[PDB]
Amino acid sequence: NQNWRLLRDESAQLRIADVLQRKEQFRPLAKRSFIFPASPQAVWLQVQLPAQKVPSWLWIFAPRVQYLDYYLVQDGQLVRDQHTGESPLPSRSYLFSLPVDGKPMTLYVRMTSNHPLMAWFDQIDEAGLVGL
Amino acid sequence: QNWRLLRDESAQLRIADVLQRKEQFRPLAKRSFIFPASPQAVWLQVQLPAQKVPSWLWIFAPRVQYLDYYLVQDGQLVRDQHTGESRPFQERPLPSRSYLFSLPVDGKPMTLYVRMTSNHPLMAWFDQIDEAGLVGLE
Amino acid sequence: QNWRLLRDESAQLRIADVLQRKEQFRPLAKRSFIFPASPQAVWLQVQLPAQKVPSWLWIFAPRVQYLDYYLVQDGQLVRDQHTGESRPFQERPLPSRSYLFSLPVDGKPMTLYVRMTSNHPLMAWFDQIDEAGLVGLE
Amino acid sequence: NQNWRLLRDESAQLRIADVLQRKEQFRPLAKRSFIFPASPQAVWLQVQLPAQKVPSWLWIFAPRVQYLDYYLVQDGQLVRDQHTGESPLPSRSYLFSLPVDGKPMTLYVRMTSNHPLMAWFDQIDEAGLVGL
Repeated sequence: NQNWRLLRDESAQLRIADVLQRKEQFRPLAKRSFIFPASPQAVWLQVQLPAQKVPSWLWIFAPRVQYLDYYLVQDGQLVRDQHTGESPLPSRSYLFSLPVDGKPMTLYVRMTSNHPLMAWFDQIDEAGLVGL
Repeated sequence: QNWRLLRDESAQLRIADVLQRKEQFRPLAKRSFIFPASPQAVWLQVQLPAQKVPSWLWIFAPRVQYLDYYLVQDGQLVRDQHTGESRPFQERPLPSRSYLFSLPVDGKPMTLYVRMTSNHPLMAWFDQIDEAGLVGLE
Repeated sequence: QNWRLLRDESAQLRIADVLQRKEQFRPLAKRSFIFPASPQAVWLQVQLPAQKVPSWLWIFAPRVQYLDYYLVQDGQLVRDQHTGESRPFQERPLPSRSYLFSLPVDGKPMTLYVRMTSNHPLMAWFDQIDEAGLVGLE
Repeated sequence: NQNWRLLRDESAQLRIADVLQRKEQFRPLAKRSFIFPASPQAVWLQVQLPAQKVPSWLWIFAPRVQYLDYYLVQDGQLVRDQHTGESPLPSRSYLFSLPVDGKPMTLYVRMTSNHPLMAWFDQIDEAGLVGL
């Protein structure tokens, strides 16, 4: 029972455009984290969310991720894109604020790394974990 | 000027109107105002030259129910936000009630301690961040 | 490590104690935690090297009633704050619910508009500020 | 009926130590602003406040002030001191956060300028003007 699905792209060639054509390949998550042996795969997280009532963030904790790409889709078009990751930066968290605009949204996160790829992620709002 | 003000007692003017009334705005003596409870709408107009460095318009508007912001360039609406106390607060790169603690630049190591307690479930997210992560990226 | 944790189920340990129990703290896998509602006290311990640039410990602790922070150096208490939701929020250089609007650095002039409305008395303070005024000075 | 008093030091030689010995020379304010012809006087504002219950700031708006000196006294000793003023800075406001520590405090502000010295000042908290 979760809005959190995952796609492993062992080839690392999928771009956001490609991944939008591939939604039935995202598989469900039993839990909001993952861990994989160090490799050149791209891992894609897809988060399907309803329209938001209150300020929220996507929180991801992903140590040693070298490239983290974040995309926000509505509705079938790309509204925000940010490109970050460890690439003199002492943080390993990422927050992305989520718009309150009466619309559903999809988030996509691409992660790549030369180390074991792991991450934990949650939706949080000002009272904490969305869902209480 | 160049921080200016216009009172709309009708509460019914919109951005389109207020760009055709550019000159009805009266210069402020100081960068604040207070008016007794009324259904009026107050409009603020700020004219700025080109900018060399990051900067923000900061507005502290306690009890303002509807706040609407618009950035204009060449007579064009470039950005707009809508917030106020009767609406969701603006997006922020971090939750506005997060706690922040300045770490000293002083050539010495440091250890930090934080005790937390609650009668609701105990939950915290935390990290060390720099200027950029505090501000967001533009 | 080096972001570490210790659970005090008694809720009764104090800073003096927790410096004599340095090694009971267990390394975190990730920089957050959640525990079901209990009267325990959770202590966080963060070991940092000397610092070259401004930086902050950021803690987002929604529903935490009592939060206590201490900065230690050479085994000495250098700073301490006490806040949490059941206490006054920490001092901030600006009110934490102020609204901030990024002004673009783009070689062009700009005008800004803000509509405000309330059913309580109408009051706003505002200005254009830079990185330093946003952060305070150390 | 106000906690806001003023001292003109036409000589500009008073230091914070001197001004603490001179409290009966601060005269009351009819309103929370002032304006003087451009001159080399120092103007000192003294704000007497009770222990605070909630987060508050001292707000001062003082365009073209060249030196603004802020001091917070408790109880007879100087706890905070900041030295600012227009001296590439596009603001003309100053906020100073006020500690909530169950103690009264006195604020002192010294202002100097080569232009007409004016200022408006208020105590504000998260609901607005302290006093509503």
